[PDB]
Amino acid sequence: RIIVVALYDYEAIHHEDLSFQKGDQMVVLEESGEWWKARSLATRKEGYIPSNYVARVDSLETEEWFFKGISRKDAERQLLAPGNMLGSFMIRDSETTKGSYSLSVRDYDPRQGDTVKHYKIRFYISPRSTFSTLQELVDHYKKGNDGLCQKLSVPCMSSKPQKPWEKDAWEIPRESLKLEKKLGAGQFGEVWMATYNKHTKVAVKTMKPGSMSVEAFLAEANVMKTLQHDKLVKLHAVVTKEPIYIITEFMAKGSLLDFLKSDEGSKQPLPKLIDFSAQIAEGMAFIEQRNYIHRDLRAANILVSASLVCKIADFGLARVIPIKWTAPEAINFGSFTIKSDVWSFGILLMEIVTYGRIPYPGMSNPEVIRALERGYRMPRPENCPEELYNIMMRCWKNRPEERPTFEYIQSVLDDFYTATESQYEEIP
Ligand SMILES: COc1cc(-c2nn(C3CCN(C4CCOCC4)CC3)c3ncnc(N)c23)ccc1NC(=O)c1cc2ccccc2n1C
Ligand SMILES: [Ca+2]
Ligand SMILES: [Ca+2]
Repeated sequence: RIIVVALYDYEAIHHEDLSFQKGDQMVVLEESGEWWKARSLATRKEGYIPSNYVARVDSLETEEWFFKGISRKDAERQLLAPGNMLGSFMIRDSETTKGSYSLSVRDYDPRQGDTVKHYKIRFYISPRSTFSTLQELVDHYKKGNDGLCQKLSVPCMSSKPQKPWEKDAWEIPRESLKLEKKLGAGQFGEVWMATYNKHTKVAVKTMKPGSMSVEAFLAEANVMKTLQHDKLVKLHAVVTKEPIYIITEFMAKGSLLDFLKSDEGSKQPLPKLIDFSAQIAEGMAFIEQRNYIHRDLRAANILVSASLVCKIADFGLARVIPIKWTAPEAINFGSFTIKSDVWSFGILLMEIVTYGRIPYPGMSNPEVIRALERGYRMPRPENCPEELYNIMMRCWKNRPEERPTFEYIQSVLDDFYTATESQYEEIP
């Protein structure tokens, strides 16, 4: 008899899912992935619940201040998000000391402004004050800072997680959709804001029948669906009948290119723009570690959510179906590799730092190609640190093997303002 408890309120929207309130307990009947069959102890109804909305009873996940499976950089991002203040905090799984926990606290440094400090929890942080439960640790630090940079106030604001997609609804009838608004149109099809079965806002890409094969196209979509990651747009479903429709999550702020050029985008200071680049590097490191290639990396194929999370779009599409973002080897010989993506990434970094200015402004494709062969590279723009420019330059090496890895770029971008020795605080 396995009893789970609700972390968030949920409102049913399908045929057989269950509504529940935060605090409601349920008995688990089947653990079938994204959706579990359960019986609500409150309503006595049997049905499907999102497995990410619940936790085992008495689990640390049930605590308002506990955040499971979250990295150091993820914790900084969640803590600096709108809704928090001095002393906002989380306990989380330690990223580097497997099996242990870490404490992250919102602080303010006179020079840098809002920062997040990290403390290893050993429970105790400092030998002087020992605690039996994590709850006890937390309770102490809320009334006076016993050597912490800032005393604990309220736990980090938790967002309600995205509903998983309907169960066993990877291939859907066209009838399930209403395409309400055309957002974009081009060579290979259109993108539409849409609703799936009344309840869910989605984005739909429509494909023009092409050189492509209907069956060959679906095999790629079918693999891409399995290559899931927090920094890759979520693939939800496909309509298999021509013309093929691809259904993804809807990204409220559209593309990064349009976002950067908007009034809101032009208000993002440099540290924010570096954080975007670091999110994109993290998606490309995942693609690199899996041994794939994107092949069409630029700001037009990055999407931004309402909370300013950046995600890579069209991973998969360019492998099925812009010379200013392309490495010279790939232009010259069609050698697309992860190294030619690293080149494109350098260009995208410059796009980000110049708020979506076109690369090589006032030069044509032919001029760019001839210039590059000469050793020309775009110069450092005005609001760009020297060290960010040196990253770009490493991305733009003529020899692809001399270009950094995404794993390495990601690590440099994530901690761009933080000395290594300083990732964790030290209290004797
Ligand atoms: C529904 O599928 C997609 C949708 C989008 C998408 N584009 N836009 C907007 C962004 C800016 N434009 C501009 C045009 C010029 O004017 C200014 C606006 C308007 C649209 C969005 N806005 C919100 N949410 C979205 N999801 C999108 C991008 C890629 C895919 N598809 C894939 O990622 C994909 C296809 C695919 C095929 C095969 C295998 C895998 C595959 N994948 C992962
Ligand atoms: Ca595109
Ligand atoms: Ca340290």
